[PDB]
Parts: sequence; C-alpha cells; structure tokens
Amino acid sequence: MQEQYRPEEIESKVQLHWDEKRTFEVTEDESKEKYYCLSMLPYPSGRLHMGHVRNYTIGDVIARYQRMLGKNVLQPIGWDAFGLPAEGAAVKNNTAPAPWTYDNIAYMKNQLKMLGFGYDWSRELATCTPEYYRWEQKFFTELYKKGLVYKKTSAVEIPQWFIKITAYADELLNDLDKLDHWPDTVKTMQRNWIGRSEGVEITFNVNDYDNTLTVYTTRPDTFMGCTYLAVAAGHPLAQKAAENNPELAAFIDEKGVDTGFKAVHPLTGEEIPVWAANFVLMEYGTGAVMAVPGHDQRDYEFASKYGLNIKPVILAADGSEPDLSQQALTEKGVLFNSGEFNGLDHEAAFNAIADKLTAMGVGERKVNYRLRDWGVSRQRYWGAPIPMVTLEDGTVMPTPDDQLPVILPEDVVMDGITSPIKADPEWAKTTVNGMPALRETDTFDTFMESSWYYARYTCPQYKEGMLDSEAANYWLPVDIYIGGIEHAIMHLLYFRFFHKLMRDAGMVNSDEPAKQLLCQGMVLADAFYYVGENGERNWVSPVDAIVERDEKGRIVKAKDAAGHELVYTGMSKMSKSKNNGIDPQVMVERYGADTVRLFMMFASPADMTLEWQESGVEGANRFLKRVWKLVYEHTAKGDVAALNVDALTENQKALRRDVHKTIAKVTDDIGRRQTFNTAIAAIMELMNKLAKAPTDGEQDRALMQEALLAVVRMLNPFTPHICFTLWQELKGEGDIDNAPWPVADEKAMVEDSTLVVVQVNGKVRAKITVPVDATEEQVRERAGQEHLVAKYLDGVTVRKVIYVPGKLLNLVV
RNA sequence: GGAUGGUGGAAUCGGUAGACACAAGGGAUCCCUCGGCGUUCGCGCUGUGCGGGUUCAAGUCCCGCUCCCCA
Ligand SMILES: CC(C)C[C@H](N)C(=O)O
Ligand SMILES: [Mg+2]
Repeated sequence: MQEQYRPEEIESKVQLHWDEKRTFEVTEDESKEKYYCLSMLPYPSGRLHMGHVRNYTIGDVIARYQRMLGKNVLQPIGWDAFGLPAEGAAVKNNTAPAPWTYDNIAYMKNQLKMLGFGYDWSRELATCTPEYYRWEQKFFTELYKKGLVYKKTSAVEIPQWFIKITAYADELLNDLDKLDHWPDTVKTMQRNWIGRSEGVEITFNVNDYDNTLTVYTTRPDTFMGCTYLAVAAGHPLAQKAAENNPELAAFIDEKGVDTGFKAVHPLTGEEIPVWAANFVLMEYGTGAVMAVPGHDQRDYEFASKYGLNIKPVILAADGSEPDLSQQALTEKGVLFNSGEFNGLDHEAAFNAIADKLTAMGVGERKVNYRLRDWGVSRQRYWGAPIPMVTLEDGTVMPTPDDQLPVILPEDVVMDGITSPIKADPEWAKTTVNGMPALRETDTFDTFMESSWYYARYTCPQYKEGMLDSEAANYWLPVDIYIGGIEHAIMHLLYFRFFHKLMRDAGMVNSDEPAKQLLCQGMVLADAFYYVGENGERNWVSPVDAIVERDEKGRIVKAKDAAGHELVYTGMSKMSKSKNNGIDPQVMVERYGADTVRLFMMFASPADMTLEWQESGVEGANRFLKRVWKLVYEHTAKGDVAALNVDALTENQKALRRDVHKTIAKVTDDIGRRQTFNTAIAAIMELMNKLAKAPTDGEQDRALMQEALLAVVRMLNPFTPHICFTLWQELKGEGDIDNAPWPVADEKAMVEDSTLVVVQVNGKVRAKITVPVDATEEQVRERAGQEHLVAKYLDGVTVRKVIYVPGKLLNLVV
C-alpha cells in the first residue's frame, strides 16, 4: 500500500474498472428488488456547474447505498440536447447546432466520469438524436388521433399546436394528495398554477346594446358592492363602442377608458358604468369582471384613479364597518349594506346570491381553471420537427407512419434570422398518398423531450415503440427524483401529465411517475465588489479577493490584486454577474473527486442551501488523508487473528459499541432521514476515536480490522474511489461496490453501565456512571455521595424526585 | 419557510445545548484548548431573536411580539 493518498493515481483507474466491468449496468431482474434513482438530466451547455455536481452527487450517494443494501439499482444519465442555446453558439462560432452539441456532450460526459458517478452508461440517451425523438413524433400523432391535440392562433400571435393538458387538470390536482413524499412547496405551487376556482358567472343587460355582458367572480357575496363593470381591451362591447370613440379605439391598441355604456345592476336596479381596463384578461373567464373596489385590491386602485364609487359591503373581522380610507378589505366576513342579504356570512352569502341570480336567470355557478393548454410549437430550427402535413386540398393530418421519424437535417448553415428548414422552401415539400403535400416546419417545445426521458431509460434501444411496457413497469415509478424546485410548474407538471398520457395509451400501469421528489438546495458563494471612480460596481471573484479578518475571524476589510477596496455582500447564488462562480473541474483537479463529493455532502443537508468554502474542501481532503493513514498503519502490520468478542476489555467493548452504534446511526441517517451531513459527522467522530485506539495486541488489531472494514463501506457511497482502494488493502471480499452494507450487531451495542444526569431542582449538578441495571434507590444513594450534589442537599428537604430510568434523576428540594 | 457560538451546522416521542467541521490562536503532520463572565481547574453564574405561559425540567409545546393583475 502507498503511504501517500494520491487521487490522481487512483481515481481514473477505478473509473476505468467500472467501465471495463460494466459495474453499474443493470437488467430487469425479477429476482431482485428494484430501485430507480433519477437525477434531472443536464442541458449539454459546455461544462458542469456546481449545482450539477451537488445534484448528481446526491443521486450517486443514494444509488450506491441502495446497491449495498442489495437492491437492483438503475441510475441513468443523458442529455436534454435541443433548445435555443446551441443556435446562439452555432451562430457565434463557425458552426452548426449539432456538432456544437455533440462536442459539449463528450466534454461533459468525461467530467461526469471523472466525478465517478455510477451510471448505467449502456442506457445513456441524447434527446436530439432521431432514435430518441422519433418516439415523441409517433406519440404526438397518437395524441392527435385521440382528440388531445389541436391548432389555434394565440399569442405568447401566430398559429400553434396545443396539447390538451386541461383534460387532465382535475387528475393532476387530485393526485397531489397521493404525493406524500413530494415537498409541500412544490405541491402548493402546482395547485396554485392549475388554479381551479369555484365562482359565478353573472349577466347584465346593457343600455343601448344588442347583447348582454357576462362576468365571472369568485366573490359573488360582495355583488351588492359592485359599482362598475370592467371588460378586457379586446372585448366585443369594448370594440363596438370604440367605433364612435377615438379615446377607446386609441386605448385598445395600448389604466382604462369609459365605454360610455351603462349596465343595469340586476339586484339593485342601479345603472353602472362599463369601462375597458388593462388588468382584465380577455383569455380567463368571460374576459369581464364585476368591479367591487371596497373588497378587491385591483378594483380598489382602478376606482380611486378614476373617482368611481367605493361601496363597503363586508364587515371587519371584529364586527365593525371597515376603514377603506387606505385599501380594500379582502377578508371574507359578514355582509352589510346589501339588502335582503345583510347579516349573512361568506358561505351563506355566496350561495344565497348565486341561488337568486340563477332563479332570475342572470347567473350560474361556474368552475374555471387558470391552467391553459400546452403550446408545443416553436419557430426554431434546433428541435424535433412536428409530424404534421398539409395536403394541397387544405386538409391537415399527421405524417404517415412510413415517413416517421421526420428527420431534422444536421448539416445546415445558420443565418441567425430564419430556420434553415424554413429558409429552404424545398424542405417542406413532400408526397402523401401520391397527392403532393407540405410538411410542418415548426419544431417541438423542448419540454417535450424532458417529459418522457425518465421512461425511455428503462428501454432505450427498444425499436418497436416508445416504451417496452414490461421493462417500464419493472422500473417505474421512479423511487427518488432529484432536481431543483425551480422546475415545479413547468417540467414537474409536464412529466406528471405525460406519465398519465402514457398510462392511458396502455404503455405504463401506474398513475404517477415518481414517488419521492427531493429538491436540492442552491450552492452559494461569497460575493465582493468595488466602486470604480466612474461610480460603477465591479464584482470581484472571492477566488481573487484578499480578505483580512479581525480577532474572532470576521471579515472587516478586503482588496483585489489591483489594490481596489472591496465591500463584502455575504453568501449569494453563484452567477456571472457577481463573478463568484466556482468551476467544479478546477476543484476536482485540485483535490480529487472524492474530496469534492465529500465536502458537498457534508456541508449542509441536501435540501438546504450549501455555502461553498474552500477551507471546508481542504478540511474534507485532510479527513481523507487521515483515513488513508489509519488504514496504511494498520495494514502495515499484516493479517489479523479472529476477533474474540467475549474476552474484550471494558475499553474494547466501548469502542466496539461505538463502531456499531455508528453503523446504526449512519444507516438511519442515509436511508430513513436523508441527513447525509450528520451521517458523515458520525463517521468522522468514530474515526477520531479509532485514531486514538491501541493497535499492538492481536485483539486490538482484530477490532480495528472490523471497524475499518465498516468505515470504508460507510464512506463508500460518498467517496467511492478511495474506498474501492482501501477495501482491497484491507482484504475485503470482492469489489466494494457489491459488498454488503454493514449491519449493526445488537450484542456489540449492549451497555454494561449507563450515565445518569443528576439535577437538583432542574439544574445539572453531576453526571454519574452506574451499573446499567442499577435501581432507583442505588442511583439515589450514588447521587448523594457526590459532593457536587450533596452540597446542594445540605440542610434542605427533598420534596419529591423525578427519575427517568438509566437517564436522569432530578431532586426537587 | 426561517432566527442556536466568530462561521457552516447538531440536538430524532420536552430530559447533559452547541455534535461534526471551518475560522482561530497558540504549543510541539500529531496532540490538546475553544459560547460568554469568574475560577481555588472541582466548578459557579449566565445563555438558543425578544416577552410571557405550561412543566420537577423548554432550542423543542402555547400565546404575543421584533427582524430576513386568473377577478
Ligand atoms: C428535466 C429537464 C427539464 C432538466 C434540464 N435539462 C436542466 O438541466 O435543468
Ligand atoms: Mg446570531
């Protein structure tokens, strides 16, 4: 064994062994319990950033741990390879999107291998390849035949293809209650985004107008407080009046403008004015609202700006008429100033007033949803072509199966204005049923590829369909999905929906794609800036800052190499703007992958923010050098005898108890609690003890052998290169990757003594060690033999005692 | 959601606050030491943002407070 730990001499050799032996390649083995650990696949942007390293380190810890528990673990990797960034870069360089993408994949693939993530590389997918995207083209035609896809002109104004996600709204909503192992914050975000609401549609007659006008409200209980109506800019009434009204005609093309039209409030008989307003969405509900400025903030502002009546109809929480001098009272409450409805509380008032309007035939209950259909068309080159075609006679139909995939041409030259498949008017020309035809030139929203990759991983070379259901149903649902909270209302909603569409096409037999979602925290770093003589802030990398600390270590002044004085702004999100990014490649090359992985798992709980500190990375590196050292010194003395567990000293028994208690804690921390920082802390604390243990007698050496074999396994999911090597040095059986996770020996953990905390009136006065089965009377006796306790008992009376067996004695005195 | 030492963080049915690490400072990569005040080196007093309550006992439970356009 080498005396020096040299990650450069170890990491690449171990990594080649994983490739040569295909260690992490797995099949659908029905004799093993499966575990599917998935991390969100990266965009091939150029290089890994620290958030990738944290995300993928967390998955790999879990994947390697679950393998050591004896599960059959799938951990796949791939590339979300279409999208805008490659078009930018093709343009800026001499190039095309494809070759730039493929070069970035190679480079980042190598980075991921250098970090030693145990991926099933045989299942690696790049989404920009036709062997991948053909299936989303085929599935899209299937969706179209099922009635779930349509074309419409909208604005986000050009024609677009839409998938009917609103047909699954109620299921996407209901199923949130099955996702106990998703964070509440993500579930709340999706609930709010889907935005189901229960309201009322209300119709008014309008003076001098051939039609009625209808609004949607979730607050019909405030209807007697309605002093005006507001319509969206592009509303047919708003448009009708704008014909004989310059001001309004002027406004539609851009706050509000009086239509001049008067609506008849149907409960009070009063005429109220109809405005056109910019806060009223033509797309949601009817594109018109009944304005209640006393009780909706937005209506409150509009009324104020135009001097419209503000009428109070809801009492304050304490029963008092509200102060609307400042703002709306939005709190639901008891009605007043509302005729027959006065005194009714919210729920009663909602239903009373809905019932009346329904009976009068001017309103009705209505469920609306904020969720819109999913616009999947993009006027961009670097994406999967939409498999639709237009015949000469005008009929739009799917691309015929015998012309799928519709291949995006990769050898193109970009001009930066127009898509090459759009600029070359020959590309669109095709033949269907003899009759000539035009194929769609738009490409899919890139969220298309990421919405099903997690399923394709289960059968990545299957040629007979998007999925081989037997394989998909073996692996799915994903057991844990790791990726950031920022995907909550886009990818994390789309992948739920696409799972359900695949279920309903018969391809999978489960309702939800992932059991647990773990959202890892952001990685932060110190940020500094100086003010140039031009008054501009120039941000200086903490890498490049020279701080100087006070007597206790607080930063109290700082400069760059150029002598500029720096203001310290604390820890912040890594970015280009603040100049505080840390390149993970530099740190892997400086310290080795194992150091980097360990620091990132150690520094903070996975779901909390992580503060990068090079001094912590250095600390992680030193710890690994201490582990290396202990194993070097122990293995230098050769083979060990069998441990004799019955003849151990009390000191030996305590160290062994510490080894096994550590096994139990680290097990519970990694597997149940998912607190990896405290797992590592427990291993460090044990390692400190082990470094102080004798190692000359045969028994001391057998005990050390057992401890080190346990420690190297426990560290392995974090630092697998060093551990792979240390295990061989210890003469552990086979490769560490398939060694069993240590299980704590209950006999080793039995205590023969226990520590009792002796309090006198609630305040600690001693801590005594007694035989483990000492009785309450014996503990008491012992407690009063302690001068430190007795001096608080001197000439005073014990009123009672509290005893928690083997733990605590409190003398109340 | 949060608030615990100079910092990151620990404390898992209320029961030894500050594990582990960093910074630090000192001594010879190994040993210590380390919340604050005092110390006869045994400990004592005090302490989890502030105020109150419950309890033999509160970081943990209760109440109040201060602070980081979808109709
Ligand atoms: C799952 C995808 C939307 C993830 C994306 N490729 C990213 O790195 O965030
Ligand atoms: Mg503080």
